[PDB]
Parts: sequence; C-alpha cells; structure tokens
Amino acid sequence: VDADTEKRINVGKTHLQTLRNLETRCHDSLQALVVIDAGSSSTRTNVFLAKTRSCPNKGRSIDPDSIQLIREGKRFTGLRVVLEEWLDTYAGKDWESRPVDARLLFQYVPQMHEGAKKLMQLLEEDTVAILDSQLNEEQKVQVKALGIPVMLCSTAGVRDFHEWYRDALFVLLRHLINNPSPAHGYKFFTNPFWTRPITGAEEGLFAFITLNHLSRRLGEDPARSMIDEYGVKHSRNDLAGVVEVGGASAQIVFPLQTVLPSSVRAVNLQRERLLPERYPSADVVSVSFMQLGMASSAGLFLKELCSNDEFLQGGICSNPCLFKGFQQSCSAGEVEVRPDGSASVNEDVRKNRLKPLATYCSVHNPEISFKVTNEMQCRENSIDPTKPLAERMKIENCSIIEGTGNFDKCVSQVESILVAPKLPLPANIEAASSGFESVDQVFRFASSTAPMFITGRGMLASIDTLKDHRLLRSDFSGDVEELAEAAREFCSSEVIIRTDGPVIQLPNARGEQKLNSLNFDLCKTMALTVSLLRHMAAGENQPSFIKWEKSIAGPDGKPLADLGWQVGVILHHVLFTEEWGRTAYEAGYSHNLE
Amino acid sequence: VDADTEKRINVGKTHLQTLRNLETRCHDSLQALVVIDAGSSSTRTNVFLAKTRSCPNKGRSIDPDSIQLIREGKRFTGLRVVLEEWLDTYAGKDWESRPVDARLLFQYVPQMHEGAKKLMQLLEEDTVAILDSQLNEEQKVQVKALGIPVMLCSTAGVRDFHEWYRDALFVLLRHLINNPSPAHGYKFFTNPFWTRPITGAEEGLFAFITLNHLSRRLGEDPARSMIDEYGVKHSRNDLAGVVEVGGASAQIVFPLQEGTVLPSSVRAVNLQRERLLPERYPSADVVSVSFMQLGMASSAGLFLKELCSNDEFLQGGICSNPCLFKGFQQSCSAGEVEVRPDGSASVNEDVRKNRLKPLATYCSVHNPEISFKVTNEMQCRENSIDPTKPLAERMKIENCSIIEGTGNFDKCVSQVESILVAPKLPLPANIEAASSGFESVDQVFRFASSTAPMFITGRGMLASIDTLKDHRLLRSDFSGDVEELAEAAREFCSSEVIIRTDGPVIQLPNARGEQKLNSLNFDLCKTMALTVSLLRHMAAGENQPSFIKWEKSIAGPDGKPLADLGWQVGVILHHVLFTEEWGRTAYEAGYSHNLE
Ligand SMILES: Nc1ncnc2c1ncn2[C@@H]1O[C@H](COP(=O)(O)NP(=O)(O)O)[C@@H](O)[C@H]1O
Ligand SMILES: [Mg+2]
Ligand SMILES: [Mg+2]
Repeated sequence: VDADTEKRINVGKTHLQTLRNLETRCHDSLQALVVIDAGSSSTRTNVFLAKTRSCPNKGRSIDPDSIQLIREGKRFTGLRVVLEEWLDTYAGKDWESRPVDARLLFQYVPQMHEGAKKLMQLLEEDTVAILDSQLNEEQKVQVKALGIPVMLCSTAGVRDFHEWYRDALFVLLRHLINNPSPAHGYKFFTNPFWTRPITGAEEGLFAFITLNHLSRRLGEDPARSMIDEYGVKHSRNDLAGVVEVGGASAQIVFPLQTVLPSSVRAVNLQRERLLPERYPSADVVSVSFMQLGMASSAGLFLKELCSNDEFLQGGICSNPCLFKGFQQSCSAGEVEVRPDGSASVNEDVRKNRLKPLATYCSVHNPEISFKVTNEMQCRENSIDPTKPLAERMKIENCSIIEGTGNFDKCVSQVESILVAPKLPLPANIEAASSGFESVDQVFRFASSTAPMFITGRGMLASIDTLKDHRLLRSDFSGDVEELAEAAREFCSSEVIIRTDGPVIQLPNARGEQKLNSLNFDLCKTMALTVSLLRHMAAGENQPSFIKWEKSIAGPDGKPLADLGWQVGVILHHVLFTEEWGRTAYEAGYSHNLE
Repeated sequence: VDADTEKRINVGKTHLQTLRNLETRCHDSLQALVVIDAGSSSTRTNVFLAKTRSCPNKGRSIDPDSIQLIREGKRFTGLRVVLEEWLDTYAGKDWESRPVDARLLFQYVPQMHEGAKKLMQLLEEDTVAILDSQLNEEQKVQVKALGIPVMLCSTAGVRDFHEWYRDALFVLLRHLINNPSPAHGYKFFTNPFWTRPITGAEEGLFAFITLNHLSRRLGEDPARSMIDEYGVKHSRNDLAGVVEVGGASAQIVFPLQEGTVLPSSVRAVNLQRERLLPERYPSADVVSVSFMQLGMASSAGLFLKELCSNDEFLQGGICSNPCLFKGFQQSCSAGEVEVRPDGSASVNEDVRKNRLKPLATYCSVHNPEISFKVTNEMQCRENSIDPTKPLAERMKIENCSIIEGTGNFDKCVSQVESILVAPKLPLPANIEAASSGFESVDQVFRFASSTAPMFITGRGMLASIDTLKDHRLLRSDFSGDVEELAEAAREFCSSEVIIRTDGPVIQLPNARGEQKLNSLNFDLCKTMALTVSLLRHMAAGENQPSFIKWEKSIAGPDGKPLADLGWQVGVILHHVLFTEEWGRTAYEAGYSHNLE
C-alpha cells in the first residue's frame, strides 16, 4: 500500500496547494455597464457586459477587450421634447414666439423632475428587461454584486438648448439614476463625470476611440504597439479617422501624422486626458457641425433652396436633389411616402425638420438678441428671428416641391448651402472656436494621411444603393468621379406610381427599387459624400484609404459592439485604472446609501 | 525650381521635427553608484556605473541590466579594528579580559568620529581615483551632475559587536559620507536606508538577487517571465540558490518550489511581502540562513582550537592535523600563517591577526551576551573557550607546541563534520540562524530542501574544485558527484610537502604532478572536506537540487562578466527597483538634501 497511501499524501498536499493558489491568484467577475444615448430623435439604453479582474493588493480593473454590447434598447422620448413640453406647460404655448422670463421658470423645477421621472422609469424598465433576458442566474449574482455604472450623455438634440434648462435637467437625471427601484436588485449609479452633455468634439473623439478599439488599431500591448529605442510607444498600425453623419450633426475626426496654423486647435489624447499615458500618443483634429445631420440638413436645405428665385417660380420649388416625378407639399415637415405614391408631409410642429433651428433662431433667445453674428447666420438661411415660429419654419410663396433629378445642380447647392456657406451654419461656436467655420475649411487648414472611415446610416445607404444596382463596384475605395457618375445615373431615375406603389425606375433598363420614406431624398446625401470627397482630395495630405463601414467584426467574425461614441465614452473612463477603481468600486453604488 | 525648393522646405520641416523629437523622447544619462563592503577582513569600495533614463512626465529611473562593476578597490581596515582600537585607547588595553562600564564610553564619541574619519578619507580617495581613471570628460559631467549614492553595509566582522558601539559608529560613517571633499566635484551621499549593518539573511538574499540577475534567471519582462491566465507572473527559468563562503560567515540561500511543506519553526522569506523585490517581479519563498564561524578565517581558528584540544589529536605537544599535508609543520596557534621561501611556516604572533580573536573576544564573561545568557556561555565552552579566562588563554591552544599534517582526508571530513557542520550546540553568535529555525548546517537540508539549482561561491570553494580539475583528478564537467570529489581530494590531500630550491612543493602520490606550496593552499583540504560534507547533506534532503555549479563569475551579454557574485549588485537592485522610492531619495532629495 506504500504507493496507494503515497497517492493519498499527494491528494492532501494538492488540496492545500490549490487553496493556497486560490488565495494568491486574480479572480474574474462579470460587470454590466450602461450607456444612455440621449440623442436628437430619442433616448435609448445601451447595455454592455465587461470582464473585471481583481488581484490581491492590486484592486479591480476592466479588461477593455471584453467590452461587448448585449442590446441597444427602445427609442423613448428625446430630452428636447421633455424640456419643450415642460416649457409648453410652464412658460405657456408658443414660448418660441414670445419673450420668456427664464428666472420665473425656477418655481417649476419639481415639475421638470416629474417629466424627467416618466422617461427615466421607462429606461430603467427597458435596461432591467434586457439584463433579465440576457443573463443567467450565476451572471446575475456577479452583475448585481458589482454595481452598474450609468453614463447618460446628451448630443446635438439639446446641444443648442437655451438658458439654464438643460443643465438643471442633468442634475435631476443623475438624482433619478442614483435612486433605482430596490425590487430588481440591479445597482445603477452615476456621478457628474459619467452623466453629462458631451461636446461635438468629445462625441467625435469617442467615436474615433470606438473605431480604433474595435478594429484593433488602438492598444498599449506588444500586439498593437511598439516601444522604440528612445522609450516612445507608437501604434503598430495607423490609427484611422472617422466621419460620422447622424440625425442632427456630423463629426469629422482624424489623427495628425504635423505643423498646424495657430488658429486650428488639435487635441492631444494624453494631455487632454482622453487616453492614459501607457497608450500611444496622437494629435487629433475633432470638429462637429450642427445642421449637418440627416434630419437637420434636410430642413435647412429645403428652406434655403426654396427661397432662391433660381429654384422658386410661381409657387413651385424645383428641387434637383429629388427624383423626376416626385412631388410634395412645400414644407420641412416629416415626409411619409404612402403606399399610393403620395408624399405625406406631417404638419405637426414637433415633427418639422426646421423646429430645432427655428427654435434656436429666435430674437427671444439671448444668443440671437445680444449677438448680431448669430442673427445674420439665421437670416443667411432665410430664418427671420423676429417672426413667430410658424413663419420662421414656413417656406414663403411656395405651394409644391418638384424633383428635377439633376445631380450636378444638387452637388452645387449642397456645396453652397451646407458644405461651404458664406457664414457658418447656426449653433456652431464650438467648430468656429477650434478654427473651422465650415466643412470646406476642415481639409484646407488640416489634412492627414491617416485612413478614414465613413459612418452613419444615410452615408452607408448612399453607397450600398449604388452597389446594389451595380452602378458602383463592390470594392469602391472613394473614387470621386466613379461616385458622381454612378449617382448622376441613379439620381436621373423617374418616379413611377405602379400597382405595387412608388418605384425608382433607373435609366438604361438597369432595374428598379421601391421609393420610401428613407430613400426619397438619398441623392442629397450622395451629393454631400461627393462634396466631402472632393474637399478631402484637395487637402495637402490625403487619406491612405477611405472605407464605408456599417460594423467592425470582432475576434469571432461577429461584431462585439456598434460604431459610435458609446464604447469610446466607456473606454475614456475605464482605462484610467486608479480613478475607475476609486469611483466604480471604492465609492460605488454604496456612495448612495441613505 | 519646385523640386529643389521642396527639398529645402523638407530640411526646415526636419529641423523642427528633430527638436520636437528631443523634447518628447526619453534621455539617457550615466550615473555612478558606490557600494562599500565593510567586511570582516577589510573595508573596500566597489564602484559601479548604470544607465539612467528620464522620460517627460515619468521622472528618472535606472535600467537594472546596465549595472556594471567598474572596479573593486583596495582592502583598507575593517570596522572591527577601528572600534577595538578606539576601545584600547578609551576603555584601556586588555578590555577583552576586564569589566568595562559602556556608559563611560559616551564621552569619547568625537574620538570615535576622528578614528572613523581616517578610514573614510582613504575610501573616498580610492573611489575618486577609480572614477577619475575609468571615466572620460563627457562621462564625468554626467556622473558629477547626477549625484553618487553610497551604500556602506557591514557584514560578519561587526555583526557580533558588543554594546552600542557599532550603531553609534554607523551614525558617524553616514555623516562622513554626506560631507565629501568639495575639490573633486563628485557628489557622494547616503542615508540610514543605504548605509547600515545588514543581517546574514539579508546578505544571503542580496547574493541570491545578484546571481539570478546576472545569469538572466530573474526578470520582470516577457524574456525572463510569463503571466498566466490568472494574472500571476512566473519566472521563465528556475531561480537558482547560492552557497557563499566568505572570510567570517557562510550563507545558504534557496528558493522553495511548488507545494513545499515547511514546519512552523522554519521561517522562509517572501521577496515581495518582505519588500526585497517590487510587486512586478515574480514571487518566491526563499530560505536564507547565515552561519557565523563558517567563513574561511573564522572556521580556520575555531577548527584548530577544537581539533587540538581533542586528545585523539593532541599528544606530547604535537597536534596531528588530518586537514594539513604530510611534511607540513607549524607553531600551535590560530595566528595568521605565512609559507616562507625556505619551506618553513611562520605563524604571526599579533593578537589582531589571530583567527580566534573575533570568537575569543565574543566569548567573554564581561560581554552581557555571555554573562546574562548561560546558553551563549555553553556554546563558547563547547569550543574549548572558557569565557572566565583572559583573552591570551582563551586564544591559546593549551599544552600544544607543534601542528603536524597527516594528510588523511576522511579524518579531516569527520572532524569538519563534528566541529563545523553538525556540532552538539550551535556555533557562537548564531541567534539569527537559530531564530529562523536552524541551529547548524546539517539542519538546513533536514528541515527545508528544494529542487532549485545551486551555485557554490567563495574564493576557497572554487580553489578546491579548480585545484582537483588542474591535476586531472576531477573531470572538467564535474557536476557535484560526492564520491568523485571525495576520491579526488583523498588522492590530492595524501600529497607530501617537498622543500625544493625554487621553494616548497605539494607532491602528488603517484607521479600525478605537482604545484607550489603557499599561504593560500596550505589548508585547502579543510575546504574540500567542508564541500564534501555540504554535498552529503544536500544529497540527503527530501528534494535535491536539479544541478550544482561552481562559478567564479557569470558572463554578461558581450561574453565578459558585468559584475561579481556577492551581495553588492543585490543591495543596489533592492533599492533601484522600487522606482518611486528611488526617484524620491536619489533624485528629488539627492545630494542637495546635504546643502548647508
Ligand atoms: N436606411 C436609411 N437611409 C437613409 N437614412 C437613414 C436610414 N436609416 C436611418 N437614417 C437616418 O439616420 C438618422 C438616425 O438618427 P441617429 O443616428 O439616431 N442620430 P441622433 O438621434 O443620435 O442624433 C435619421 O435622421 C435618418 O434620416
Ligand atoms: Mg448620435
Ligand atoms: Mg563578504
């Protein structure tokens, strides 16, 4: 038995060594992270999962490569609607057309809290439902014990919001997040660093961090970086830049490979505390343009084009960005392409694409009344700030809009109205302060050889549409003339109303597609793309390559998260190990214990 | 025109980029580091060079791999002699044999400072001479601007010093180091963390850090370590242990392997927990034990005393020494030995030169460590030293006139085992070893053992193997084979001393050849016997070393050794590796902490 009992001695000795190992090693645990996207059109939850690691005498940290989106939630009320509804009730209806004493609105702070509460309860219910459905029991125990950091950030929707209203709303939003329902057991918590409005530049920087993280271009490890003989860490692969065109604004972000004019303000990632010191350094141009988003540029373009006598004659506005055979009521109201081929224009003021701009452009807004600069920017886009809201949004002496399907005239107008206007488009003090009045100035003062990624649903639909009809090659790499010739052909299509409804009939029997509420004005976006590509092509430095991407595939061939600012905002916080440990784990949800 | 000016534009753009580069990059600078070895036989300087790097917003640090010894200086007086000389003058002569009121010695602190000053001025002169001779003008500018950290550490020589004397001396030594001659421009400086006595365990730990650093076994980068799936950093190669036999003590150091079973009485050191290495370095549990009286000089004195007080060896005034060659004869004393050109051995009569002085000085009834502790008195009496007798009779080998060599290796091993390796009671001044759970060398491998490879170091330890290799008695690839070593040494140690015209010679028994008889090899057979005994004890351990190597030096990246084996590199590393603390003490406070 001295070989049998000997194996028993080694079992007992192993039991002690295993136990000793368990008390010396690092332990992994699952954490949930929540990003609330408070956008122009809606407020939506984004539920993420990440792997945390705790080591004896080293604390706890997140493995940044483990960050994965589990679900993007339902589209609830935007913050603009919350504030505008509260103003309708407490400042009275048509406060957009009258002087409002903002001081008097302070007596209605509890009522603003009640409005904000309604939205917060829906978002909490949505977040909890996603968590309950995706996690198993063991995962829920970990997720519930660690605490759930919440980052609610607002973008272009309330970026141009007047007076003190928005910032008071943020104080209320944080209080609501810090008091979740005790019933579900999920410990949601926030602070003024996680929950706040983000600037257009930050928004762009965060989307740049997301892109480079997911594509594996950004990293501090030997796989993604290299330390030279002088101790400087360089990224192994070029960091790529990003163009993101959303609903309300467009972000242009690129790392510099440089010597800049004194007027241009570039961001150093380390110096500006976006990335920790251990990460490769980069000087990045990040500029955001209000009125360049899909919805906001649609409203502005109609208003400016249909007020020019070259386009407006005897009640008819001739729109070169719209198809031949397409007709709509002369308004910036939301368009619904109906099954019968008709274009239904929504007359509800809240649904009009000019509402945000016409609301900003008011003589009762201190930004207009005290600043001639801002008034002239408004008047340059045919908005008279002295007139009531209804006439500010109205396209005067215009009954009907008719499409002419003339792509070059469309490009020409997109260039003069949106890309290279005489004055900066309104609510762009931030872009102007960084040295850029308009899109045309971006590539004139700063250019880079850094590759570029073009993002945004509409930007992608523009290329994918031309690819589907075999008008563009599947390997399209940004060729301007190739894009202009493809779009010139597609945009000269006739709109035919058939039994099966409105159809885009391509010239040269090249086929067809259905006309709908998302693609009826896609030609304006193709014109924006062409104009943008020409401006990038004119820069002293030209991108090494240009790519259009819907998503970035993870290590298993499947994307781990979406493109956008959400992953970036998480990384911006979690990468600063010490600060994150103190705020997420030391203080944590227990900071709220009352 | 446009092609040529575009290039001219590119020269201007380059001029700016070169300067942007300079103000963004890390910059390298040379620093000198000084380790003063305050050992048992002497106090000697060790001048090192290291590359420092300063990075914007990261401060300054030393590249540990750049540490190189430029020179080990002259052997000046040991701290023991400084203190005993001071006692001779202020407590009076023969204070070793009389009661001394230690309280009264406080009035002589300035005089202790004056004695210490004499030694410090010699060491400073030696250090400055080494620096002036090795550095060029650009190197001197860097070395002079950065400041020169000094680490004076005392070992076995003053480890057992009585009363408060030694610690008062350290306060004076630091003050002297912090006030260098302004003339030479080298800005030497120290503090109580760098300049202090070091325990035998620390001494062993530092020699272990040196060995593993130089051999590239110890490291924190992907080349020398690996991080597992659970975030634990392991060394890529096995960390090796060390046996170091110096002049006064011997250190035994080894890392403990996975699932090691330790009795509660055995105290192993965790490198990170005990702050020897920073957290970023692989963790290890290390047995480090030091034995006083196991050094070359101290064991020579003790061995003679014990062997020649034994009736099996002492008869008719002749002590028969089996550790000494046939035909070798000396005066019966532990006094320093000189092999003269005529073949005669002259034993030095000077009490300060007698190898028993440190032990006989410790073993006194007027030392509170003996008078209050029967334990210590019994340890002394077990080595034939009566602490009640004057110094002269404590050092004397009674009724013994002549020591004659018998060249009997097995009798030599037998005696080294009973006297030195496995004595009845622990050898005196070993409370530190005893406190860590080890009374003697024989207990080290009984209580703890490891599969960790072992390196055998020390001047005598290497001479023992190299001598047998030279006479082709041992193979060049000797890996520690006990019977092979005993067989080789038995043959070599049975050699006869022949007195020739060109001086005395060691004649090998079977025309195997010969070598010159000198003051360094006359008693080498005791060290061979110590080696054999040590190897048998390691071979008896539950876990045996993967391999045993005898090394004089460790080769650097260019085939040439960067530094010596020993505690010196280790003590530097122990401080420089803690980046933040080193930056604060060496650079933020620096030599300017001393500014008037
Ligand atoms: N298939 C499609 N074709 C063209 N445009 C499309 C599309 N799907 C969405 N879009 C456009 O993206 C925008 C969606 O807005 P978001 O990306 O949510 N930006 P924000 O609300 O956070 O500010 C809409 O304005 C819509 O016009
Ligand atoms: Mg958005
Ligand atoms: Mg020594």
